[PDB]
Amino acid sequence: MAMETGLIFHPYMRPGRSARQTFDWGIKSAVQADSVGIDSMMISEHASQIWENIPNPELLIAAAALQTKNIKFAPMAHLLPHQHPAKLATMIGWLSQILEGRYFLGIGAGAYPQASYMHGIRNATKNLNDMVRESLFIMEKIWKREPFFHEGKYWDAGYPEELEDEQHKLADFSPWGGKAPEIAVTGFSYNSPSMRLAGERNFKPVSIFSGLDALKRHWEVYSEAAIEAGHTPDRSRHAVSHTVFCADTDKEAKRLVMEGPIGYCFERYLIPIWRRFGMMDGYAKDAGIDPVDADLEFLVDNVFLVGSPDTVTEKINALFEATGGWGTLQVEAHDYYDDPAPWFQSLELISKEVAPKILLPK
Amino acid sequence: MAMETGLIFHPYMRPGRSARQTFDWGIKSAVQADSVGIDSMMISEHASQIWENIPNPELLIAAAALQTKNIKFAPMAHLLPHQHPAKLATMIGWLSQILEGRYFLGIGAGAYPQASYMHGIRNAGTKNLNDMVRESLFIMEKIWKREPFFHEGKYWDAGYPEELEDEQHKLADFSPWGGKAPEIAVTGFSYNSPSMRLAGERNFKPVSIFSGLDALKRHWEVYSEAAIEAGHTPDRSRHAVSHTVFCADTDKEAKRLVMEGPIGYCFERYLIPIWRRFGMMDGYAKDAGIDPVDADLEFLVDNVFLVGSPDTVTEKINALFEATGGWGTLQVEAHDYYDDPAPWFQSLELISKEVAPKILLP
Ligand SMILES: Cc1cc2nc3c(=O)[nH]c(=O)nc-3n(C[C@H](O)[C@H](O)[C@H](O)COP(=O)(O)O)c2cc1C
Ligand SMILES: Cc1cc2nc3c(=O)[nH]c(=O)nc-3n(C[C@H](O)[C@H](O)[C@H](O)COP(=O)(O)O)c2cc1C
Repeated sequence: MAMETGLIFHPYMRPGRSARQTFDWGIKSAVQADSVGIDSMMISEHASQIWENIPNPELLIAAAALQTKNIKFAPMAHLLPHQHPAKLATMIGWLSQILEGRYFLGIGAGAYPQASYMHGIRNATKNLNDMVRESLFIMEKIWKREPFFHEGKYWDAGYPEELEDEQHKLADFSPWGGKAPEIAVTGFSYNSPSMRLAGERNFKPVSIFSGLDALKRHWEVYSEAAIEAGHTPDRSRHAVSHTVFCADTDKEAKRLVMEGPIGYCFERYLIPIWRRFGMMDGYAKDAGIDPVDADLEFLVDNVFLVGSPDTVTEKINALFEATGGWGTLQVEAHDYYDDPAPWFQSLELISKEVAPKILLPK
Repeated sequence: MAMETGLIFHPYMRPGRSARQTFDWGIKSAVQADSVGIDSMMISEHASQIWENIPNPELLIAAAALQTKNIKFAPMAHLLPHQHPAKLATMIGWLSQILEGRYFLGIGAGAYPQASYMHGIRNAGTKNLNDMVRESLFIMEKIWKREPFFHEGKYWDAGYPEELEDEQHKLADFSPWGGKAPEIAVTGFSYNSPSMRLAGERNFKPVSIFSGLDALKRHWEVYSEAAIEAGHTPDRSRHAVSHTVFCADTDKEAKRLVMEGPIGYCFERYLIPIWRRFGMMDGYAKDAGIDPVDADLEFLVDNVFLVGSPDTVTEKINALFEATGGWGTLQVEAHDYYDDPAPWFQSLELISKEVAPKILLP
C-alpha cells in the first residue's frame, strides 16, 4: 500500500569534514533511520570529489550492519569499471550474507572523468558502459558458483572446480539465499539509457527528481522496456530522490532550510553547478519561470518538499497526481553532523507522519 | 621497552559458522583486545577457504574502528594481485584516515591457487603473482603521493589526474594518515624466505609464523642482511611472531582447556592433518628431538604452543628469547571461542597484562 521512506547518503559533507566525522555521521544516520522505520539507506561512491567524500560505501554499510535491525542498505552505485569483478562479486555476496539479505546492489559506470582516469580509463579509449556489462556478466557467474573461466576484453576471471570432508571444499560467498541481489541503476538524463537497461533486465529504477517531464519520461522508458522484455513493471520499486525537510510549521521548515546546511550546500555548491549545466530547466518549465531566476528561495518554494507534515503530505499527493507516483521517497541526507536534532525530527516526521498517508495507485 | 601483545584473526571459524556470526565474533574480539591493551589486531583475507572465511578484512576493521580507542588494525594481508591498485590505494588511505593512523598494511601474493584462479590468474604455483605484487605496490605508493602520473603496466592501467583548470572543486584527499604511505608488513613462512628478503630491502615490517627455532633465526638472518645491504638499520621490535598461546591460573587447566577446547578441536580436525602432509612440523620435531611421525596434539601443547600459567608462559618466552634474540610483538592466534569466550578473554587479559609486560627486548 504505502510509499516507503528512504535515505540517500551521497553524502554532501561540508568541505573540511574529516573521514572520521563523515563515517561517524554515516553510522549515526543509519542507526537513526533504522529507529524511525526508514526502509532503505543508499550510499554513493566517489574517489575524486570533496562534498561527496565516500570512496567505499561498503565500509559504512558493514559498520552499520550489526547496529541496525530492519533497514536495507545499497551502494548507489558501485562503479564497476573501477574494480576487479571477482573481488567485487565476493565482497557483495559476503556483505549480503552478513546483513541476512537486508541489501541490494546499485551499479554504475561513473560520471567523473578524474576518477575514471585514476582507475586507468582515459578520455571518459575504453568504453565505460561495456566495462559495466562485462563486470556484471562475470559477477552473476561467480554468484552461481558453477565452474567457468572468462578471458575478457577488460578482465580475466573464473570460478574453479573443487579439488579432488566439508572443510576442504570451496567457500560459499554467494549473496543471501544463494542468488544474485536485486540490482538497481540510477538515471539522470531525460531519455535515459539506464532506465531502458533497467526495464530490459527487470532492475530497480532510481531517479533523481529533476522535474515532472523527466520523471514521467523515466517511467515511460522503463515500463516499455520491461513489458517488451516480458517483465511486469512495478511502480513500488521505483525510488525517487528529493530534497525533503519537515518541521511543526511551514515557516520554521522554510527558515531551517534557507538558513541551515541544506541552503548552505545549494548556495555554495549545487546551484552554481546546476546553473552552469542548465539542470534547473525542468524546474523552471514546471513553474513557468525563466531558468536565470532559479535561486535558493525558488527551489525551496517550488521544488523541495518542505513544510509542515500536512504541507509536505499535500505536495507529495500533487506530484503523485501529476506523475502516477513511486515506491520510495529517497530523502537526500545533508550535513547535520553538528546539529542532529532538527534533522532527525524531520526524518521522523517524514517516516511516521507523512509517508504512511501517501498511498500508491499502482 | 616491553614486548607487545597482538591478535591475529585468520580467522579459524568452525565449518558451518555464518557470515554474520563470524563478523560479530571479529568485532567482539577487536573491542575486548582493545579493552585489555592488546597493541594490534591483524585480520587475514581469503576468498576460497572454509575455516579462514573473511574475504574482506577491511569491512571488519571499518566496523570495529569507532568501537575501539587504541588498538591498531592491519589487513594481513591484502592480496594485491586480486584488486585494481588505485581502488585499493584509495580504500587504504581513507580507512587509515578513519582510524587516525591506528593502521598498518600487510601485502601479499596469495598462497591459494583456487582463489588466484577466481581473479584471473591460472597456474598460480602465464601471469606472475610476485610481479603483480610489485606493480600494484609501485602504483599504490604513487597514488598516495598525489602527484600526477599515468601508468600503462603489464597488469593494470592506473594514474593520478591533474587538477582541472575554491577548495570545494579541488581533488579529494584520500592519502593515508599524515599524507604518507602506511607502514607496510609482509609475512614469511619458508626457511629461506624471499618475503623476509623483500621486507629487509624495503624496510617493511617482518611477520613470521612460528615454525621452529631454526626458521625463526633464519628469518631474522635473511631480513637483517637485506636491510643492512639496502642501508637500513634492522629493528627487532618491529618483528611480529605468531604463536598459539593460551594462559590460565595453573598449567594443568591451561593444557586441559587447549586439549578439550576450540584450539585442540581446530588442530585435530583441520591443521594437524595438513601440517603433517606437508612436513610442516619438522622444525618442531627437530627442536624437541622426536620424529615428525610422532607429532600430535599433545606434543604441540607440551613442546610448541605457549601454554600454561602466567609464570610458565613467561619462562617459555624467555627461553625462546635467549635462543633466538626475541621479537617485538607476540601475535596471538585467535580461535573460535564465539560460543563461550570467557576463558579465552581471561587468557588474553593474562597474556597482555601479566605475561608480556615482563618480557623486555634486548
Ligand atoms: C545531482 C546528481 C546526483 C547523482 N547521484 C548519483 C548517485 O547517487 N549514484 C549514481 O550512481 N549516480 C548518480 N548520478 C549520475 C547519474 O546517475 C548517471 O549519469 C546515470 O547513471 C547515467 O544517466 P543516463 O543513463 O540517464 O544518461 C547523479 C547525477 C546528478 C546530476
Ligand atoms: C599456518 C599458516 C598461516 C599463515 N598465515 C598467513 C597470514 O596471516 N597472512 C599472510 O599474508 N600469509 C599467511 N600464510 C602464508 C605465508 O605467509 C606465505 O607462504 C608467505 O607470504 C610467503 O612466504 P615465503 O616468501 O617465505 O615463501 C600462512 C601460511 C601458513 C602455512
